[PDB]
Amino acid sequence: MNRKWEAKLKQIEERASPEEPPSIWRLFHRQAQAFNFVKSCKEDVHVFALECKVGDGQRIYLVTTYAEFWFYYKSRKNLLHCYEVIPENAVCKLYFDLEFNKPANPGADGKKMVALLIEYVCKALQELYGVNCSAEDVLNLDSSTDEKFSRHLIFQLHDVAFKDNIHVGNFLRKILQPALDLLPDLSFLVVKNNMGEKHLFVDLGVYTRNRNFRLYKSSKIGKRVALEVTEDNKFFPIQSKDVSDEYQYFLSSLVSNVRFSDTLRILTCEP
DNA sequence: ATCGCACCACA
DNA sequence: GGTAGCG
Ligand SMILES: Nc1ncnc2c1ncn2[C@H]1C[C@H](O)[C@@H](COP(=O)(O)OP(=O)(O)OP(=O)(O)O)O1
Ligand SMILES: [Ca+2]
Repeated sequence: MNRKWEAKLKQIEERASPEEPPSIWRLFHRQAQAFNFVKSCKEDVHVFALECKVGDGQRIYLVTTYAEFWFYYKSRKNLLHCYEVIPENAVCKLYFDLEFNKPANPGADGKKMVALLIEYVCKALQELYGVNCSAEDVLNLDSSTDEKFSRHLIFQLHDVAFKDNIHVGNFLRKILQPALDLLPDLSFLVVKNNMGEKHLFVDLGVYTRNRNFRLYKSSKIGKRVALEVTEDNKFFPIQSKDVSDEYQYFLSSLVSNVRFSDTLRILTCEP
């Protein structure tokens, strides 16, 4: 309700300022106008944010289908620097943004940090929710450079999803509370930043309303490194004669792309 | 013309 | 509260 109030008050602030093939492809200046269009649309359409030429993090918002988006995106000629918008209150996969500064952390073995993180999360999902999974259900995406160990993990739980990304965040700050206290041996998550201050390997700042999350094969606009399937990745989509593996990987990586299932379990976690 | 949320603060 | 620095 509070969220409903501030969101509409921002829109009040903004008010103060020969058949062709079926294709939906609309751009908007305000992310709220994009969602207005989505609700009005009646086709399974989703919101993307495109970083426009700048150093700025300014975005325009694109509205289309996953299938049509991929069609114009997959060559990586255009639509560089693209972001998934994780809609508030939509069911979503459990995901992670993991990063640490490599010079500031000469001892850290990032590969083992993800493997031990995944194991603890899988134990947490079993103990708290009865969900059984393993690293074979984790899509491992890498955007690392020589300065930064950067990885995105997207869990592919069978017939399971979280109520929305706020609840993913509540679930994570609950199970990571021992780690947040070093600020059952979760010390392997603590890392130094540039200024020597210890933080977590797990970035807790991405579980926010309408969080932008950088697409598979997109780079930040300043940069050249794009998210790509990590070498050690152990999640493999079932192969299909009807879709390319790369499209399979794309759809798995979309946090809001919850597999339509008739037996779906929805996980909640309250603060 | 993006968006939506730790560290200080006063009292 | 009260914001600006962050993601
Ligand atoms: N200025 C911004 N405006 C809107 N959304 C943002 C902004 N900065 C970051 N985000 C969103 C998109 C990012 O994918 C997500 C995680 O932040 P961040 O770690 O800085 O980027 P990243 O994980 O995609 O790349 P990196 O490899 O640099 O860590 O938060
Ligand atoms: Ca990151």
